[PDB]
Amino acid sequence: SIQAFTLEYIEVATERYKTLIGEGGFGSVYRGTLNDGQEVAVKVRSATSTQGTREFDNELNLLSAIQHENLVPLLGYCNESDQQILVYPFMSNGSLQDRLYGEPAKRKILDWPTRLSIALGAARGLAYLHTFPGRSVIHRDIKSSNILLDHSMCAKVANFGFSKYASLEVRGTAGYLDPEYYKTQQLSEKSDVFSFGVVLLEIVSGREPLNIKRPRTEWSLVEWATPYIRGSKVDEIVDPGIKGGYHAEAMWRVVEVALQCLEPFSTYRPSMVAIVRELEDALIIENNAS
Repeated sequence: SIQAFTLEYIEVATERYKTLIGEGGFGSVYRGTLNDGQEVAVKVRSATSTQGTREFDNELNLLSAIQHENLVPLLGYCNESDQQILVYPFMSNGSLQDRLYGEPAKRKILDWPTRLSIALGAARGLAYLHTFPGRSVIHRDIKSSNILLDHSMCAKVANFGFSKYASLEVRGTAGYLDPEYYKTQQLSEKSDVFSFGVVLLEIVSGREPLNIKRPRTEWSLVEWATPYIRGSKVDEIVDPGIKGGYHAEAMWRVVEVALQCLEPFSTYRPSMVAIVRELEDALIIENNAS
């Protein structure tokens, strides 16, 4: 069950917050270790994404109830001396972003069967959120750095600081934001589906969504890849490191799904439940490339 921690316990566990992993919605994340030796990621208070005890209480009740094999589980929390802290298990294989085009991608290549299994698991975690009993939970910042990988490379969707049960400002992450958002002023399940479509193109192509260091025609992954997909020239966008390591039909159905996720108008995008079923069939096909 979820554990309450004192601010002192978190101080020892993080060793004076020495080891910083990054910054998120809820705040900065530090690496820690519990008394039982469990490695944890410790997310501490950010001023802009915090209010008080009452607001943190509903967020805490939500995160505790969200349980699924493809979501990072909440292990514990600290609310003491005005510090709001969330404690998650440490995912030792990092993010999908790191494995595609970060530092680990320099040393080793994520093969296509592992990539397809990661897409399916991430889609299953997102579908669980969209069908959460009582009230659908929108992630609202889906992206490849928010898909973490455990020791067996199973995907776990992370980082629900922006999540909420289903004002105009900057939202999402550059490259992933629903193209209708400034016309609707709302993020919905179908906004999450658009962002997941970008993730699928990252998985297929090995490329980040935006890169001004590429030639101008290649600056944007979505805009670059869409004409090849529609022109039955999918091999032109596939990551060179996995060329020849994929079953043709498995790859075609994955990019077909990505293309529907990327539809500019929300009602044409599939549900996450429909995306799971397509990726499941694609994974079967790939496994039968004997």
